[PDB]
Amino acid sequence: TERVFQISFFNLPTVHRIRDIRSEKIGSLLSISGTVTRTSEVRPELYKASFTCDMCRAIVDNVEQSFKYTEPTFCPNPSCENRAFWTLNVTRSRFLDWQKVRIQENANEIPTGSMPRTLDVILRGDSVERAKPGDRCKFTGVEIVVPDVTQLGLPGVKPSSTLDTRGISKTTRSLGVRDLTYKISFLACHVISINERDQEVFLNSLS
Amino acid sequence: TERVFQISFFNLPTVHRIRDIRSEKIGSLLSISGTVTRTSEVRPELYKASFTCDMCRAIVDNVEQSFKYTEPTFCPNPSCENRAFWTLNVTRSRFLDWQKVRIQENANEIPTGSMPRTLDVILRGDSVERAKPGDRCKFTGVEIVVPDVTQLGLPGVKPSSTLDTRGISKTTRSLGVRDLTYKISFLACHVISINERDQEVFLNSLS
Ligand SMILES: Nc1ncnc2c1ncn2[C@@H]1O[C@H](COP(=O)(O)OP(=O)(O)OP(O)(O)=S)[C@@H](O)[C@H]1O
Ligand SMILES: Nc1ncnc2c1ncn2[C@@H]1O[C@H](COP(=O)(O)OP(=O)(O)OP(O)(O)=S)[C@@H](O)[C@H]1O
Ligand SMILES: [Zn+2]
Ligand SMILES: [Zn+2]
Repeated sequence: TERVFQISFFNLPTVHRIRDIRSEKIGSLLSISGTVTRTSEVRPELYKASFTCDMCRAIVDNVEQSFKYTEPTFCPNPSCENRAFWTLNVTRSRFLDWQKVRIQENANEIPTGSMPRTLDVILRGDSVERAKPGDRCKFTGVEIVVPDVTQLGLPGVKPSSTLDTRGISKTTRSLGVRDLTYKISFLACHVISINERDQEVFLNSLS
Repeated sequence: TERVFQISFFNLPTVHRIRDIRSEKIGSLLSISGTVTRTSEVRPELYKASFTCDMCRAIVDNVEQSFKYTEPTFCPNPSCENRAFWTLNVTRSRFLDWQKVRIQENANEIPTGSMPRTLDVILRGDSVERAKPGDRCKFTGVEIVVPDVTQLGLPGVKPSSTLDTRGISKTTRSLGVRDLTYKISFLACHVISINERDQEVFLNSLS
């Protein structure tokens, strides 16, 4: 259909630690480093979903799934005028390769008395399986946020969202309340570590 | 789309009276005669209906309506597998011209002491408006039967139909009972009587 392109930035001026990750840098390019502990099996991630409407059994395709399962809003046929009822058909959909790496802090980066921090890096596209457990790898990519329901019970005023009930024309319970609790994750577009059994291939690629 | 053709038989060897009409001749060509008393306004009759299925909003056309409103049995798309839920869309349908003539017995055909009999003749196609009240017209066409719910309370064993409940695989109320009471009507394909103000047109068509 269409080739998906992966822009892989690298050679950033600075490399950040896991504990240097802060919420100001959400959705920004940056490089981190860490020791890989666990890697997921590459798994298919819904990239361009196809949807079938229950009223109009047409097929709407190329529904871009940015970061989460998102049904469309308008049907292709003008008569249906439906927005909330759709079915995902998996064969007629498109997928990407997704691996979730877990990275601990390097042994030389852990502060005094503190315990190592862990981060969930998301490898996508051709960067999957480029990191294996034990290796110290540096990742370049986006610092993103993912839903974290475990923040319940934590101290503080956890953010929440409510639908705006003005300009709505009541006649004389429509809550729509969600929990805006997130945790910082990483989406890597480039992995480099910081099968050789053949002699000639080893000598060929060497200065 | 397609021209509808009217075969108009005439010049039958014998002409029947209204009281000579018997149930052996149902669905057979024959000629009657009678004095017209009432004629309907020409009305549109559903001839080739178009149906839209609620599941598959496709359009099935050329659904031949023989003598009564008949929905289809199989959808055009193989996936739907629906048979009982359809909607008739009137613009996308086809119609014929229908007039219902009422004809009494001729004054010379009424028996002794009896009262004149009346019959409802159905003119279709190009034969509409060919009979007007007062004229003694002879009709050629089919002796048909139409539902007659007024036969309730009449003496005798009125026929009825029940669904066959054998070979049905019960597991241990599905009545489907209908009234098979009909009355004899007539469907005329040819009308001849048994605007002239201009002199020349009158003399031209004359022996
Ligand atoms: N039920 C299982 N049977 C066998 N091996 C397993 C099983 N669960 C996990 N593993 C092993 O753990 C490795 C990690 O792959 P996954 O279990 O798919 O990923 P994961 O680290 O659990 O990440 P997520 O969060 O579940 S996507 C697998 O490749 C297997 O080697
Ligand atoms: N409500 C009415 N208003 C005016 N004229 C009427 C009315 N009803 C009947 N007529 C007259 O009666 C004539 C017969 O036409 P229809 O009433 O359509 O047919 P009909 O003889 O009642 O047959 P069916 O059985 O109803 S199809 C019309 O052409 C009018 O002249
Ligand atoms: Zn729709
Ligand atoms: Zn259907």
